[PDB]
Amino acid sequence: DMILTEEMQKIMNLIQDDENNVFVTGKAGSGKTTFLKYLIEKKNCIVAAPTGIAAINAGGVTLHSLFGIPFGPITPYDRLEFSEYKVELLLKMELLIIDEISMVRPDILDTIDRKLRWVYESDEPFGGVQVVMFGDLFQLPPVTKKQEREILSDFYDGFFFFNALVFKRTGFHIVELTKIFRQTEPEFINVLNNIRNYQVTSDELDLLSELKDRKISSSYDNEYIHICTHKADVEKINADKLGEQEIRNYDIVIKDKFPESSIPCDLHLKLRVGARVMSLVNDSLKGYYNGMLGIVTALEDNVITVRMDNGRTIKFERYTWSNTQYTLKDNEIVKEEIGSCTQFPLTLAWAITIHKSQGLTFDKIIIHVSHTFCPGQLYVALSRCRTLEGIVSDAFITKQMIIPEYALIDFERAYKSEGNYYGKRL
Repeated sequence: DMILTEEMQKIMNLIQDDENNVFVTGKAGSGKTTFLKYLIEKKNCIVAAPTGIAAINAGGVTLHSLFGIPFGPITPYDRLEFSEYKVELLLKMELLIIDEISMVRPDILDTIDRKLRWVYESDEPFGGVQVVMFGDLFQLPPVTKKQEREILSDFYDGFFFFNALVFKRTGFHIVELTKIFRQTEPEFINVLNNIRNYQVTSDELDLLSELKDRKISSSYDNEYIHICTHKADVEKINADKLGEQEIRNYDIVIKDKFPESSIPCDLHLKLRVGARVMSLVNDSLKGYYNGMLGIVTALEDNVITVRMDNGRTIKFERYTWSNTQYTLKDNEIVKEEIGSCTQFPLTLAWAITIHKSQGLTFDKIIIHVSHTFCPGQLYVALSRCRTLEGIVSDAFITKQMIIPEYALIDFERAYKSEGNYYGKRL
């Protein structure tokens, strides 16, 4: 029963009308995780997400398992091929909540609309199911694959969630959660907005021209976290610094149904005294959050002792994640656990990918710059830090790296100034 901000209350008010679809967007620290739970507990809801890990963290299921969607691009001209229990479950679903919506390739939402119209024997978008989407508009979608682009270009204007064709027959309200439950600094807020919008003056450019720090960016013993685009580089950094001397291994325990690809922790956690680690979950009692950094001080049978950068020492214990699915009983939808996995909620953290650090921020970051940066990617990397002064790069910033994702700037400018709604008005 959190006290809601005005924005949170606005979203609850909009959803009270069952005909309103809503997109909730917010940056790291905007309260989305807790408010999503609040909204779920405050209709028959099913929570779903585009990937196994995201479904596990949202307490829900994957879109592909929920709606029996084959993987790969599907066009509107592709004919679609459900159990008795599933049809009945979907018919009872009054509210579909999709977490990490920016990572949902638009054809997936159209397939879902088509599936729900079939199940409901309805011409209404999504069969009339109310849809609420949680995400971050400037969290970039998975890079478009060759087999996706040629197939989908004939039907889609772009490769962002809101390009789904269903939003020409229906639409959604948009509310941005703008309160950050973390110290922020106004100049940095304004610098990041100007870079995000590619509206820069010498103010932003002079700062970008001086980001390179050969010393800090080549150090791995300074409590900076190295932010990289590719998992291959992160794996190599963490493995290098881990080394092979006095390593201890902690194996995951997986019970019953839990696809390996949905596991949000390490299968084989390998550590040593002095290893840099990050906590993976929020624990108010123990005093750590998802993204907090520290240094291993002791490795025992069931306890990993870590001195966090703030100077607190935490005795980490094994954590258990739950894999759930939805069923009925009697005409109500209930969640039931179908598996779990048990592991210390820690992973090596000399480096981390832009992707695995979605929704996190750090006091000090080293951005590994590359000439393959996609549009808007530099903005995302910068947004991983909490202040201007905590950021260094390993190489000079170029003009092409500031190029933004104009489709996203465009989407935001439109809804901010044309009524906080996208798509077809009811």
